[PDB]
Amino acid sequence: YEHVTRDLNPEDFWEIIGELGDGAFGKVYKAQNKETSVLAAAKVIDTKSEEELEDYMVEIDILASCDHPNIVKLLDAFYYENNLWILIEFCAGGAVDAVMLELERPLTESQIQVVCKQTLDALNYLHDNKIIHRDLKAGNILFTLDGDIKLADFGVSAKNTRTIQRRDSFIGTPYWMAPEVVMCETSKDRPYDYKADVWSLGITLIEMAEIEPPHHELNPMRVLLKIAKSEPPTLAQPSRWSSNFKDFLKKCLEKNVDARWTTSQLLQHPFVTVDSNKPIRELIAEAK
Amino acid sequence: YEHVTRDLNPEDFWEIIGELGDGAFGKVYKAQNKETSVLAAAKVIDTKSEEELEDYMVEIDILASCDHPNIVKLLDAFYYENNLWILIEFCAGGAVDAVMLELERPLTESQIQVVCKQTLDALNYLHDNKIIHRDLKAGNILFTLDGDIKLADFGVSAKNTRTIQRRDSFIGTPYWMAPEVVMCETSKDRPYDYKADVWSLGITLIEMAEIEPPHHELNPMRVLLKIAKSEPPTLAQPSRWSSNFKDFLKKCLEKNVDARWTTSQLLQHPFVTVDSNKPIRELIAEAK
Repeated sequence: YEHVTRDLNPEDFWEIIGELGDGAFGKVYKAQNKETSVLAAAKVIDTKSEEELEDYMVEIDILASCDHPNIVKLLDAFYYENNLWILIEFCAGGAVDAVMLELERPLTESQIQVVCKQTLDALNYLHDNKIIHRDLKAGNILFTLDGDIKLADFGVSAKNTRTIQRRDSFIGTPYWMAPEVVMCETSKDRPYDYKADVWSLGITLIEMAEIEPPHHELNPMRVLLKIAKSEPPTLAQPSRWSSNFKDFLKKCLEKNVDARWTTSQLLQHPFVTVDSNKPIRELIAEAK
Repeated sequence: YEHVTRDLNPEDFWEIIGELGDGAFGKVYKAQNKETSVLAAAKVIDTKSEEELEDYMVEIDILASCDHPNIVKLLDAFYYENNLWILIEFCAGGAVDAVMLELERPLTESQIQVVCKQTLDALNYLHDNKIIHRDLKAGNILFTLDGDIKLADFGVSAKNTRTIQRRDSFIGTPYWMAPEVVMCETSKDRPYDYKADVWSLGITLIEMAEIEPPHHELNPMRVLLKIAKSEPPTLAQPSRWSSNFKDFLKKCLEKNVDARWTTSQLLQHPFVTVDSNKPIRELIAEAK
């Protein structure tokens, strides 16, 4: 494909220094460029066949095509001896949840603020560019040396740019076109589907506030049913948090998908109006 | 792919007897099976490259996978010397508009009734099976020898079955899932997009009533803007048509996509409750 390297052993470019995580597709490794010494996250995915490469080409296309300071960048990809190697830029600090475990406590509200503004910038770009992350959560928000954050894992992301350019395409006079099609109000242009991510951002905020996400204590089999049954979740010890925090959540954690705010609307909120990552530079310095 | 034949000359199977239409992708031919003598519509599409075959694999997949009496069936497909051959079952009568031109008049209301019930059965199957035709119109509704109708041209159709099975797929406990995702109320499950076809059915009905579709007289450049500006179109000489005809249209030709009826709802309408195609067997007998 456009971004995958047929015929070259990637351990002739990149040396494994250790293991990092263990995402259930395969193993993931601390990698280092043999020439430049740039560090990278190496996903080695086993693939039975070559028809299986199509399964991963959306993560690859998303990463290769994204250009934002708060979204991980694709460095390099290889198909060699029935593995796909994906080499993603290496965020030195660790995953936001991996830190809460190391420190045995949740983020403070100012640390939540920085992640939430930085993570929201990410999402807004994605949504302006017709990508839905679809697996947002603390563990796929990553921390740089500099105390910034980069959003990662696009394994189950959706990218509607090719099906919009497919749908839009027509020839001849279109007397039969619906008025909604005519006014570019198909579901691909409309925000409805993209708003899954906003709800998640909500849960990720509570996750970061309380270490673990709502319903963490239930039988896993009951979690889905609980999300249906129950009103949107809230902070457990509400008195700990500001009224901006609590208001922000109400705009993310809203079941009437229409009522729920877009990212564009959300950037205008008083909770996310911050411009200094000191809070983080501190958290990450204490985890070193 | 699953349904295309690499390496065999299709004129060793199928003989060209004449030309039929001339769809702006290529030429289309009266074909006849050299062995069985079954007639077929042969689409010969020129293709510069092989990456271009992916462009047509949705028409092919739609036809191969559909099994309904009122949707044309795929007989055979071939890639040979930079052409795709698509061989579709041959509806002997002609296209519904091609008949109105031959006879120089529109269909009567009873002839419109049969097409509308038959065509609606088609659509309902499609929508139950997550396909949107997206180019419904008189000219892609075809007539058999027996005075039935089969719906054709899936060139710009959409099939959401693979992206629903892609989206639905998840692993681990999903604490972060939106409630709409959880209740299977993504845009792929919801009827909104599929309802483009219902509006079109509306215009196809007026087309069949008046020979040519609303706004046929305007500069083609103004048609889209007119569809936006204007209330939904109506029958020109309303006194000609029954109140069922007129009511049916109001349920198809409705700009508030929500208000507009599904096919499922529409099958329950008194306009479509017919069970004899005599009206058609007559129309097609007069065009022979």
